Amino acid sequence: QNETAKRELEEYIADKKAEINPRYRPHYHISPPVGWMNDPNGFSYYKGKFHLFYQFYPYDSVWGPMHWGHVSSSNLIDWEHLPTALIPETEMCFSGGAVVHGDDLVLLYTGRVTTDTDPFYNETQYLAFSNDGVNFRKYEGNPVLSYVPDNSADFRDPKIWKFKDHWYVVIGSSSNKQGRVLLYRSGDLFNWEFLSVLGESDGDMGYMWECPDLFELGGKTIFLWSPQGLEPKGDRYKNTYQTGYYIGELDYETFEFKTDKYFQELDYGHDFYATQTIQGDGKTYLIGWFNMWEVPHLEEEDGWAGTTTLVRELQLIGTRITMNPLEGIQDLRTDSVHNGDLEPQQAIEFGPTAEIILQGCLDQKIELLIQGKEGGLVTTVTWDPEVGKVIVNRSGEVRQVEWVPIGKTSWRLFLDASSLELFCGEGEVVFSSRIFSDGDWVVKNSSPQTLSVEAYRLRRSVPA
Repeated sequence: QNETAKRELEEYIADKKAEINPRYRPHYHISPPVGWMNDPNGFSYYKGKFHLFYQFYPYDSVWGPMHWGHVSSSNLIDWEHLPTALIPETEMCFSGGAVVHGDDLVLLYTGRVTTDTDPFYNETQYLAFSNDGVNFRKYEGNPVLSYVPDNSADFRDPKIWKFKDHWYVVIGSSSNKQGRVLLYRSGDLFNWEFLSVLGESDGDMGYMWECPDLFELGGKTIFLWSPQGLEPKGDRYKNTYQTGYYIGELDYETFEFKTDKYFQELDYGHDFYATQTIQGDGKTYLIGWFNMWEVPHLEEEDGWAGTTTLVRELQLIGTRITMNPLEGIQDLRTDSVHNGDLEPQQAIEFGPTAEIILQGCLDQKIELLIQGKEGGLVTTVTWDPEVGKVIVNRSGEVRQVEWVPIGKTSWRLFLDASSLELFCGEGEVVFSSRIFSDGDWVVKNSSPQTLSVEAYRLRRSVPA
């Protein structure tokens, strides 16, 4: 590591931390200590802890030369900051994955370097190793993988896993303005063999395919990724860019991903993009970036931007990937704020944090009005039985979807200082949206019916 570049960053973070306006800072979602966060990177389990990295620009609350930020956790709820894992050099440290080989946590990340020809950048895959979970050194002969079909300038966001005697990687690319995902494998992490174009836009699925992922869930192969360039279609794909999946089967002999190419959005909210997953103890865990490209970030003027989502557990129920908060998120609960009937026009007061489990009759409208104790911007969460939709209206911008309950008809709602996560039913319908208002959360029953409501305040689990 360049010790001057390192120490200069450590003390820049240390100094700048007191200038961060705390008003929108999350209590129990990972935020950068200062400046800008996007895509989570290198989700991994190493010497008894979960590690997560993230696309990080230290010096401003907007995007810039890409670093990898770094946190760890014992329980996927409480997270502590570590020193910055990767600093840009000739290459910007773009998104990537992590695996444990032996004594080492290995990072596989995209290096973007500048050029003088129309693209003006090229992307190749770089390696870095740590033996202590803290210090990361780049491989002397980076990049290890440069070959991309049709010499596409786009070649990024590797996700690496081990299956038998090979490491496999899926990587995002484009060709002729059509998004695609590439599959490679290696016996040794340094030498990579191109296997196949695992998928490609037939014209309707966008021009670039970011943050790909591939894993087994409910006996099927999931292909999960963040396509760019879908057009809004009725209620769907209204965010700048999308995150969603195909269901199929990866054949490890032909390297074909057999699928009907039926696309589903994972999260129906305003501010969900770019995921990581990890598997252990028979569970599959997912986390995403809790923000969106090319839209206002109300926290930006406060000297920082972006959080992670809660970690979700995944299941495949019929054709739907369900998301639920961790089995032990209940440990965040401090004060019991409400239990039992919440009459029409009755409200509950929290601090900056809330967990609300509510039930109503689905034959009648359900509506919560969420706003700061000192007033300001409103978010409404609505069940409209006339159209059979859950509707999240964030300061006038609507996200909505048809809801057919799998089983449970209750909702579980998490508020943080500037965020909302609504888990409908058994997790088949989830909305993640950044929300901003003036002061501690007040939630009012706008329904024409009494609701049953179990509500808590939640303690902090992440740094300030």
